[PDB]
Amino acid sequence: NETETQKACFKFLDLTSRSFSAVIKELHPELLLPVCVFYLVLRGLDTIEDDTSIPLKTKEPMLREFKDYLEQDGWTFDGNRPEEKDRELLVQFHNVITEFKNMKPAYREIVKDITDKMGNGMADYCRKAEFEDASVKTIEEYDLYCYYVAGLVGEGLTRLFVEAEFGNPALLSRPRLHKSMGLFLQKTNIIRDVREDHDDDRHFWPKEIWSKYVTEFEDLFKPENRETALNCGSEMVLNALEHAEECLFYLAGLREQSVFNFCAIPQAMAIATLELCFRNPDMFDRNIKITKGEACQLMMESTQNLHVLCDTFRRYARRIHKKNTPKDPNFLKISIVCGKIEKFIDTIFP
Repeated sequence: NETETQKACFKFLDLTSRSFSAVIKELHPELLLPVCVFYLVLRGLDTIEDDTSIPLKTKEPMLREFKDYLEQDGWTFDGNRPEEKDRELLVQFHNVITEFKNMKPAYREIVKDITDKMGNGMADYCRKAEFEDASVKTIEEYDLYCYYVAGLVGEGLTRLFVEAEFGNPALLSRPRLHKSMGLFLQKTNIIRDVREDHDDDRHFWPKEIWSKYVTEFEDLFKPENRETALNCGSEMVLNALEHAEECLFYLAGLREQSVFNFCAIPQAMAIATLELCFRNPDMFDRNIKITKGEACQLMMESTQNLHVLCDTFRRYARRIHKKNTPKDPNFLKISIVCGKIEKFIDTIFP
């Protein structure tokens, strides 16, 4: 029998996550509510962090202390600007508190730890931004931002999977795997969203990459520089593709079907989106997405076994490989990373 607290949590998942609501709801019942809680806690954290109407003096303690708020029955927060999209999740956060405290203790420790590590990373960032530039300047900084977001989400999910025995324990002693899983998704989003992020004064592309192609970041969007813009996105795609093999190692450690589906679907969507963005000038003019018929095929190819998913990965590695052109200054490196992926899949599954 579903409680009203449970119904509220599932409702807010649907209102706050177009994509993940569907996969999360298919999860095995051992992790359905825990991952749902995990999602809403991080979503609540993000609703606070994104709201520029909350002054730093109020916001920074909320982010650092949020892990402790999960223990406070009936916790609520009405300080978001009235137009913040997800504000009502925090207004009604007491449903999340209830379901958090209903979780097995092992799950509560995982969620609270990640809330703690992420809240504090977010706080350190919001602080820097208020006083310094906080512009991503190096590839190292790029990877760190992604770790404090997607990497910690992957850490938490992995710890939940292993605790419930839905994933091989070795997934915890090789943390680059869940990091690559997370960074593959976030970097693909960062690549594809570059224009709309730029039109909201958000910039995540590291200068160590784009300054080799343009003088100022905004130059990427002028039609005069479309060719050098494509070369820039090409190196960004190259950088994301370097995670792809490790994403496959990770998927090979998953031992329960609904967990496999939950992890495989976004990864397949990511490589397909990277192949669409590669050498595609539209990426700089608008927000592009793979076609409906492609997305449908991918859902079927991601909800079976590792062999089928790897074949899908090999298919998109080959397409990128074929688009790759010698005029691109990243030509050799793109084809080498695609070859590594294809040859690795051929070795696992001739």
